[PDB]
Amino acid sequence: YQPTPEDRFTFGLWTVGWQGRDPFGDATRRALDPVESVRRLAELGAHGVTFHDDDLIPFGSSDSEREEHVKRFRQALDDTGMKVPMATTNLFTHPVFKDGGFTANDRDVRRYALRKTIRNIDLAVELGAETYVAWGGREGAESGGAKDVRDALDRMKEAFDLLGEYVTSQGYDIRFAIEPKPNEPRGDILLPTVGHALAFIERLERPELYGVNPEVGHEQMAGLNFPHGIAQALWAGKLFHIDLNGQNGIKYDQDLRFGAGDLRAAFWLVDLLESAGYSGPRHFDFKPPRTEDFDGVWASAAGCMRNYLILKERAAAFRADPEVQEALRASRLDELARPTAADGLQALLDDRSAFEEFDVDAAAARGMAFERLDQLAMDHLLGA
Amino acid sequence: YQPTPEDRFTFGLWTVGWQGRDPFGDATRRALDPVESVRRLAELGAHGVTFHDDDLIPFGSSDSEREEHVKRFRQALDDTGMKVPMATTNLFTHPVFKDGGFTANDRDVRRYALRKTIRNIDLAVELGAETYVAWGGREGAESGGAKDVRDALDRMKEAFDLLGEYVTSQGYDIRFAIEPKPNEPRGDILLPTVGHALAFIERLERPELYGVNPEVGHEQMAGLNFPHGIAQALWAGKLFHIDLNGQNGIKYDQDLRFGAGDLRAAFWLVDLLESAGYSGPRHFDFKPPRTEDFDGVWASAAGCMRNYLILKERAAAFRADPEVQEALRASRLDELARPTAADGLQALLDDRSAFEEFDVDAAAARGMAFERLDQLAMDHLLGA
Amino acid sequence: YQPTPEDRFTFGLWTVGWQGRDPFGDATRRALDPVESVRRLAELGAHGVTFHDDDLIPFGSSDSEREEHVKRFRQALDDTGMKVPMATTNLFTHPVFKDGGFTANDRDVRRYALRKTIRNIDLAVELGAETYVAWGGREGAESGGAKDVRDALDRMKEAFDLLGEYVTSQGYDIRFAIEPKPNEPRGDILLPTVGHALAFIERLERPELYGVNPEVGHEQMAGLNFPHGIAQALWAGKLFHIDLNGQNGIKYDQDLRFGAGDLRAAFWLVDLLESAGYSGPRHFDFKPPRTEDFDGVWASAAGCMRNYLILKERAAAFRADPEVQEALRASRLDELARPTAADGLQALLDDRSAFEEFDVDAAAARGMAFERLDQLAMDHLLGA
Amino acid sequence: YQPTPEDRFTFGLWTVGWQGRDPFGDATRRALDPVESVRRLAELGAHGVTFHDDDLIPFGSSDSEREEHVKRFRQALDDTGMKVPMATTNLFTHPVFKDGGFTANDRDVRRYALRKTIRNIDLAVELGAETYVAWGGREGAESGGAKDVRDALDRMKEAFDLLGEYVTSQGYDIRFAIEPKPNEPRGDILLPTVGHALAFIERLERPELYGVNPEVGHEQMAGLNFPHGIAQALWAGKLFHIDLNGQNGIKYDQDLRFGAGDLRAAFWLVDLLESAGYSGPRHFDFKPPRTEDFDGVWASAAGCMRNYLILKERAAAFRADPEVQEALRASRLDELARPTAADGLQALLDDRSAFEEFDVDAAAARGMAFERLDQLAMDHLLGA
Ligand SMILES: [Mg+2]
Ligand SMILES: [Mg+2]
Ligand SMILES: [Mg+2]
Ligand SMILES: [Mg+2]
Ligand SMILES: [Mg+2]
Ligand SMILES: [Mg+2]
Ligand SMILES: [Mg+2]
Ligand SMILES: [Mg+2]
Repeated sequence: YQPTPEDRFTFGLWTVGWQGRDPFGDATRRALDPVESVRRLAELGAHGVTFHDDDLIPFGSSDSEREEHVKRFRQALDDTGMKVPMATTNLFTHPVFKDGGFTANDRDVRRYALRKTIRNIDLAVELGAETYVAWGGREGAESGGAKDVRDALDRMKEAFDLLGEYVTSQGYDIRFAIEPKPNEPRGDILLPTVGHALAFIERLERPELYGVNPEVGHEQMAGLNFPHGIAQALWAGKLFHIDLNGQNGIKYDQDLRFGAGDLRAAFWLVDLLESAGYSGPRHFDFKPPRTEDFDGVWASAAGCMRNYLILKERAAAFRADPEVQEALRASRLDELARPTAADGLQALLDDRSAFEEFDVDAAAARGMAFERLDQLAMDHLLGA
Repeated sequence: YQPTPEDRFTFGLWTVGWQGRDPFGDATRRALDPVESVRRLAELGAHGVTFHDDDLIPFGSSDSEREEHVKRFRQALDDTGMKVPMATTNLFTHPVFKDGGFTANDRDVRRYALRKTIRNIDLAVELGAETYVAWGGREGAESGGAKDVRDALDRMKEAFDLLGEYVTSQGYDIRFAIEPKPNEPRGDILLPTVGHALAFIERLERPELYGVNPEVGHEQMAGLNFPHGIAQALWAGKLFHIDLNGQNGIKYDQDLRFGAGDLRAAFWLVDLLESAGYSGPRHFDFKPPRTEDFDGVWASAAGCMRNYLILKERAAAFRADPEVQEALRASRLDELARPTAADGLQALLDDRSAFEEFDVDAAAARGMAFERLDQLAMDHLLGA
Repeated sequence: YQPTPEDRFTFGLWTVGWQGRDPFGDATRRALDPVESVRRLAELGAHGVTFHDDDLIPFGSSDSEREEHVKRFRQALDDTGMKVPMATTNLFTHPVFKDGGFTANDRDVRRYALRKTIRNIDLAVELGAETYVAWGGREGAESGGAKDVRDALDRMKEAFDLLGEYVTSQGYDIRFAIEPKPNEPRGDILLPTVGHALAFIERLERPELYGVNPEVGHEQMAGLNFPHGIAQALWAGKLFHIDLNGQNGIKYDQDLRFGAGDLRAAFWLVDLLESAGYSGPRHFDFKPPRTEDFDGVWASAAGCMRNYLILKERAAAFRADPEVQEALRASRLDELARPTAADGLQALLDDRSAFEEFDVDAAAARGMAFERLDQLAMDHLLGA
Repeated sequence: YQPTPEDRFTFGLWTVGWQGRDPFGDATRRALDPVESVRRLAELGAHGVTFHDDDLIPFGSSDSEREEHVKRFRQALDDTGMKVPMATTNLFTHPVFKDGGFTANDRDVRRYALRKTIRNIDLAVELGAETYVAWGGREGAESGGAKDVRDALDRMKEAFDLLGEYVTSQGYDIRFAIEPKPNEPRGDILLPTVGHALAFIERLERPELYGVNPEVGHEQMAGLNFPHGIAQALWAGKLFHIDLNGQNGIKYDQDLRFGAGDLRAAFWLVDLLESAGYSGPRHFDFKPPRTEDFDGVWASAAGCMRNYLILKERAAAFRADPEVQEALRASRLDELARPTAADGLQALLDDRSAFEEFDVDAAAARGMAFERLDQLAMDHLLGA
């Protein structure tokens, strides 16, 4: 189960680089030099890395220091063959963003947030990134009167529209992906789920430039079915990028390694991505637990990729099995794929087999055979 | 705090009529005659009633029996002055719908589901309803392989598109509202939140005909902020109808009377509906607990309206208070309403006050004053 | 992976017999004759069956009808070799129990609840049951003023104390197990978790007669770690019985087949039960989904046992693996088993290696190696 | 609604002193000198302060520095009249505690954890504290194999037993209170709820020395009813201390000011504490949101006390109202307080009115009148 760069596994600098500071504890690990992270991830079989601006260039750095940091980074990429498919902006760590970036109540903060983003879009394009992610982690509220959400949505739309105008005017080939999260660090975060983000995109001036970057653990923080949500994003043509990790239910954002947390959900996610032919990066946004030393960090990162690859093999075996194909027909998955009324409205209304002469009791008595199908799925997942 | 029909409070027949059967217990109350419910609700100050087809006309009724039931209903409406602003279809109780109506795997069930709906749209228009609600309570799955969600979304779109074609072809003045719910009675339900429903509407052929009918308790079953979600629906121009009730957190759908459950959320909801000038019905989808006799049913229904009216008075007092208006300015709610960059992109990029000379430490040191504002809100809610 | 009666798998009559009525839908399956259920479960490899009084003897049955029903049941047990290890009382379905049985506000209902229980304890002993379960599903409240919980706990204690006096006075060899649940069908249920039930037992007059009967899905309805809770019950010597099923997170009680829901939790549960040598029944309290016909019911029941047996094999392989044993030592599980201060308090206080000369930075730098251990656990679960 | 020191409101140094570092952001406020916090809280009407060792004496401080810090603290207490009713140990911030203190897998860490605690018990007694709190925030796991929970419970018991031996041997008048939390910062924390902590205490060698210190938001992080849990702790005689704050549902630990979050739960909590005559401190463990400057910190702290006092007045008015007293009788709260069978077991068995001649249908038809009672409670809460 060995990864190759052709599997398109990517990692954020801030994942393996997380020093282990949590709300109640100090860091347990020294900081990693981004150049060291690039080399070590390349040795494990990764395809590329991602970054927030502030991960790569320390906040407040001089232009000269900024040049030096980018140059050393670019050399490690050249030395390893690693790519940078995605970048993003840190609009959440600095105290100035304590009430948000794009939807801060203070107008001068919103303007600064936009300028900070634009500078990193330029860098992202220079380094080859094809997706620019936005996680509005500070966009929200702890109390009801602090944020008029209609006004905040106007400001969020205004910011994204200005970014679309900028990339169009520069001629950049880059698309945006909004990353939803329901809460943490704000009591409630705006655009809390994949559905809310998808809905918001349709009100932007250039909707074609915007998709979603869903994260396993975030949708599970609302108790939602992550494969279902990904299916709706694919149906809408908006799955531009994805963040893979694990989460044990409705609690703080754990960012466990992929495969941890809800294992069956991970199986059904991989089944869907592979069946739909998703071609983008398989990005891991995870934190190696602070219990670990650096050997544990790399073991956790390796496990992310390993578990994707085991699940890929088991999902493929499931769909290839003639006994499963026959169970899918027994459960009428084939009929769900057929139109309800390709004959048209008037035909349906005149069809007495659809109402006047329909035997509801005979249809009702038919079992769906779903438990047999699901146990075949379980057997395949477990290799039994 | 006495309701009048001008407050536009409405109730479903199935609310005060709930007999108290739950997953673990038999009914505790006899069935109510819909004509009795109309008379009693009119005496309490309600404006109108809503219904599922099967609430009004028993399933399997003959055409003649159907005529008789509608006539007796219409007479109670004439006798009381009660209106019927909304109607809906029962696509969840009968065993035939056990895998869904619009997205059942069996094609003949989907066709029957559509014909059953169309028949009740005709009745709805005859009785004056201006909104037709769809709650796809059986649309979903307990297991991953049972439902290909992309195919199910194609079938859901196909059904709603056919309904839009029908109402257009008949010339009816009626709009559709989708009611989201995350789970129960299915393990996961399709279009689980307001955001997912809003996103789905934008892919229909005639999006103008479709909005949402959110329910307090349903969004709270995903741990989401209901006023925030309603703000996004209003921003999108899609809040066609609303279902008011109470819910204590993430658990089974309790359908408590409005004001019960999360009281502060109820305050912020009423503040928003009144400030935005929402003009539709204030519909209660609640269940009087099965501990109650019929006196308790009417006391619970009365409490729904009473609590809306107390919260309305307190929210109005909050917004009218000069001390609150001054706190809103101190927290820069006025600046959140102003454009970030009405001067345009090029101006922003050339503005050195927005980045090069912005003092982040001075902006960061400014308190938001949100706790003082929220305690003023609390004081107003509690009458202190 | 074929079950034998020596695996001690048991099923409640009400599980495979569930007709599929849920809050929003009618039954989808005909009722099963308990004699048919006993025969079919015996053919699948089950060891025994359990029952509520009202599952076996219809409520209101005459004494003569009661005799006939017990006789036919006993004959199926004799014909199949099936045992009845556990029984329980239905104190939740009938409307009289709408505010509880043992803690109903009405004193005459509490007295009836006790008499109904006592009658079935006699029957339970006659049929050989060694554990009597109590699930107080109606003991609780939807509102704060309806139930003084201190008074309700006095009444709960009074009821259980009287039952202990009864079984002692009759000389019966039977022990009680309390089954906790946090909510549903009441808004909040008394003794909501394993911890609360354990705490309550220590205040009874004869604590030795009482243990717990935890259920996978119930503890997961509070977001709690079920293996952890079972570990505390075993530590207390109180795990008298267990209910196995599956649950997808914090929502209504799904009662999925065992292995469904949180698969990793199921693995860690089986690892614990087998390592601790739990010797009681492996009882499944599950509902075959209402989508299923009777073939699906038996397929779901079979899957319960199958999944226990696959997980048993994988957990045994995990603990037998020398590479895992070495990882357990690397993570110092061996040191967690050793006393902290068997040398005593005075020794510890005089030990300068424990404080004055302890190198906190050297201890802090040691990795715990937990991610490597967990990936070995994952590899074993998946057969990789 | 002005607080006095006789209302026994207390605050932890770490509450108003929280600098605003969260998982995703830097501090927004400078550190507060504990002497300044004591003076400012005394001016607001507080009765006292609490502390972790590391809040008062910086970790690694020399003995001489330790003396100086305690002396300056003691002078502010003398100058203000503030008391120190409770103290606790920080066994969670330093990296050495990354796998726990009392239940760390490393034996030398467990020994250090005990020595660190003992040193602060001595200081606590010197400063007058009557309760010593333990929050085992690092006691737990992110993965199943990392912690054998039976062994960890043996180590937890061993630690608490040694602390009881120490305080007995020194002759100290101090009692212990365990503070439960279900998760955060560990994926699952041992003794996750009030019930689990109560159960664990009964296995200690000197149970009389140990109670609980429940926290509003922690029990609500498991979706549990906090007043119910407090009622069970009072019933057990174990409510030694309480932590008051607010929490919006099942998510990260928000530590909002008291009254925020679930307002009705706060009303029912205050009703219970006052009715039961709880005489200990009303301690606030809350965090002023990081959006706030120092004026906002003190406004948030003031709001904690204000909201307790408003709720106290409304709960007293509720219980004093003759119309409520009559509703309580109508709902048979008086009968819930009466014994079920003070006549004894034999009497109950011979009483044909309890079973043979009991009219279940007549009892079942009686309404409980709970909705009328609850609306009277709502009316009183809102001042209507
Ligand atoms: Mg995350
Ligand atoms: Mg992410
Ligand atoms: Mg509902
Ligand atoms: Mg509704
Ligand atoms: Mg259950
Ligand atoms: Mg059970
Ligand atoms: Mg807390
Ligand atoms: Mg606390």
